[PDB]
Amino acid sequence: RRRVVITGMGMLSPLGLDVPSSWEGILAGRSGIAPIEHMDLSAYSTRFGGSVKGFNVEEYLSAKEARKLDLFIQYGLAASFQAVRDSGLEVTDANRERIGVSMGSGIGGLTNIENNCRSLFEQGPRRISPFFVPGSIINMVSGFLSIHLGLQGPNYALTTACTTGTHSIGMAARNIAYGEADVMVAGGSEMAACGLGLGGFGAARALSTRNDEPTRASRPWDRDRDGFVLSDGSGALVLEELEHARARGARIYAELVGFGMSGDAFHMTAPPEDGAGAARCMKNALRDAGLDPRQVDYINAHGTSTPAGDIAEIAAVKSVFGEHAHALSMSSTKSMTGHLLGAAGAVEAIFSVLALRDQVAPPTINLDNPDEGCDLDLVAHEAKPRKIDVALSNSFGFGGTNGTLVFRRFA
Amino acid sequence: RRRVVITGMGMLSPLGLDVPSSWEGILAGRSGIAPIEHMDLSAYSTRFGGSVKGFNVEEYLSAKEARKLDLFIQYGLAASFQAVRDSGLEVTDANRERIGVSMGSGIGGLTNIENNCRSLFEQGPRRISPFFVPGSIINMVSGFLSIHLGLQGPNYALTTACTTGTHSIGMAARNIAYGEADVMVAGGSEMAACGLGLGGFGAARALSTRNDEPTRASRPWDRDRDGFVLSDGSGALVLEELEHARARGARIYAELVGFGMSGDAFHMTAPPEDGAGAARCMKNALRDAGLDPRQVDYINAHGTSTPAGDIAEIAAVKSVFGEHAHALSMSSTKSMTGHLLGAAGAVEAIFSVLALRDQVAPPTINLDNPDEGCDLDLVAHEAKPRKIDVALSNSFGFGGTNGTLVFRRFA
Ligand SMILES: O=C(Nc1cccc(C(=O)O)c1O)c1ccccc1
Ligand SMILES: O=C(Nc1cccc(C(=O)O)c1O)c1ccccc1
Ligand SMILES: [K+]
Ligand SMILES: [K+]
Ligand SMILES: [Mg+2]
Ligand SMILES: [Mg+2]
Repeated sequence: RRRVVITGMGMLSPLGLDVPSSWEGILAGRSGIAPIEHMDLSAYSTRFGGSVKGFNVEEYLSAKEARKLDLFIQYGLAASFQAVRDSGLEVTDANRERIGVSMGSGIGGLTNIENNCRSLFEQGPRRISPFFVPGSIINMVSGFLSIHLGLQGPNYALTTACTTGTHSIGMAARNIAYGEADVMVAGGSEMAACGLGLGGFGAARALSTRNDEPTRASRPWDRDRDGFVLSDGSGALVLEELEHARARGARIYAELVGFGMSGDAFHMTAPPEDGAGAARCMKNALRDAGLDPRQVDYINAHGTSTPAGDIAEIAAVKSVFGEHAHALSMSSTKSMTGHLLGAAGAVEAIFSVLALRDQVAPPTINLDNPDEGCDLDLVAHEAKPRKIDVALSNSFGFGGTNGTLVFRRFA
Repeated sequence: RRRVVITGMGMLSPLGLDVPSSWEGILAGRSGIAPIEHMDLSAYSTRFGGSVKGFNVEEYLSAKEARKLDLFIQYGLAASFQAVRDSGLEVTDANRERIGVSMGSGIGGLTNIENNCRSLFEQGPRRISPFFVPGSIINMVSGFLSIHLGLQGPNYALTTACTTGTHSIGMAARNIAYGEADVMVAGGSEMAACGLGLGGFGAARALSTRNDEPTRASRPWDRDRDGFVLSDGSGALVLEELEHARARGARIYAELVGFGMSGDAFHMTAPPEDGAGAARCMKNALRDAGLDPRQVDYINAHGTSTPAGDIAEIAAVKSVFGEHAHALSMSSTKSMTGHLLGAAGAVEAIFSVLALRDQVAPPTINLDNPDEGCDLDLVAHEAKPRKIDVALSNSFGFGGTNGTLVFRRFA
């Protein structure tokens, strides 16, 4: 098993059109949530969310290449191209077989699907776009990235709702550790803010309806939370074998030392109150990393601002970490970004690596009145400079699908 | 790295509602393709496909449980429950943490998506079903299976178009080899025969339009092929660590010895004419298995009945296998079943294991006039009893995403 490091990163989020802009918002405690302007939601129960603002796909692709592609693919490609540029890696005939891709999505091309269904119902099947299928199916992020950059290694795509970006990064790391690849571009992307998306989640009563104050909507572990905030964007990491990164003089942000999974096997959307599945997942990830719970300094929580979800994670952290639960810092950056679904674990793995780089825990904004038992250091309200040698990122997603990543300062 | 064996299998296909019925059709050279009766396609350019005929979800779930679920989830669960029953494994508090799930889908709940879009456009967002999202998103096969059986191990879902079932099985095997699990239920499911699906693929000109003779439509490597046939169904395998299977006295069908991946990085739907990516994938899988190409007896091809696709695989087999390309037998069971997309690699991994069990290569039906260079033993027309110690199953899917599995008689 070879060591795996992070050498490039890329992002579109509700806080910015790249990583440094996003992270500057994060550390300032800025909200990226606002009334949605890209469509008319006056008929809907939730009318706000986390949108990517001012994205120009022409920075990344020709007009010819871009018109075929759903926004979730456009966003995954943007993050991907940023991460490859940031890495400095040169792709050649000598290494292309050894560079793969694993970009995922929770729901994929819902906008294109809705628009092609309109054509179908109103006009007939021959009005469907000839690019509908390739521009909309989930594995075409990985497909198009590999074609655009000539990447010939392992090529696949995860779809695990809120855990997508976490699993994608973890499994890509396993590719590298196993010797299937030397480099992987991994992460996720999502653009589910169409009528079907907001309508669908609203019908399931999953979303906050705090339409009067959108920036106060996402409030993880706060007694007045009322559901998650739907957000859009992408994240991508360049994962690299350690000897390969060193031989080319790559800048190394951090090491990816552990990856853990479990299933709650409990309920379609609420975890058990004791967070038993989440606990097993975190332990699995710590043990994969060869770390004791006392070695953990920062956790970037799943923390979506849901009743059952948020408290289960508090219970799970207490179970795993014992008295040390009170020494570590845990925060939910979803307090500012909302829930990017398939891209959540990607952008949050980035925020974890950057907490390492900058020695600072990002805040949980809006944490005005912590609920019963929510008495840990949840970094309420403002960023906390502190020693961080080891950072976790948790994703405890729809269906009870759990993943945890463990990153460490590189030495 | 621990050894991984196959101890149970399950399926819905166009040939049958379980594995033995399907396989009996396969060995008889029966076509499962017919005009579609479940919806009116008189407005469409392709009006036939491979449908699951006479499925009764009540054999598997209560009416309450089933009404929430898209057919692709119903089908994945059916195959899954069959495979667990076939395995004989008892799930307990002692082993549940060690049993996981990886069921995938290429497109997922397209029928539910279309129906909820109608409600949206005609009536408004509050008419969307409250079960739309959990009953339609791809990871809910794995989610619902884990909740129904209490499976607490690794829980995730692949989405890689035609390669989905292959990757799902391969990666699940890696879980077991790595020690993340002792048992995985793996495979895929698909029900893309709605208006959006047939319309979408027809707009992309991907489908045969041989409406006058549907059973003659799917004709891999035949000079008069004109596109793939869309088919529905599911497959699932119970994968198990070898010591665990032996300790309980499990019946072992075969061993899963290798798994390989690559990306063509060439084109959104056509592979390169020389099948260079497919060759690398097969070599990767053989090398993972510690096998020489001369040890291969049977290949269950990708062979979807497309111009570019089918010939690339012939070129790739010649490249990898040299003169031995003429000694092995290769067939495309899609000649009878059509292309089950995300379920293709699952049902075809099953057919590969059964070729091992029964010492017989299934036929490529309709192979009347083999195209230029298609001069291998493609098992044209009728089944061929022969020695088979090692069987490959290939999936060379949309975006250039390739996967190969290697199974061997167990000793
Ligand atoms: O498209 C970008 N970069 C890019 C695209 C394809 C390949 C590379 C590469 O370095 O190999 C790249 O940097 C890009 C555009 C805007 C901001 C950052 C990266
Ligand atoms: O539902 C089936 N079986 C089933 C469902 C849930 C658990 C088990 C089990 O053995 O643990 C099972 O066999 C079933 C139904 C028809 C045909 C084959 C299996
Ligand atoms: K997280
Ligand atoms: K196959
Ligand atoms: Mg560059
Ligand atoms: Mg049983």
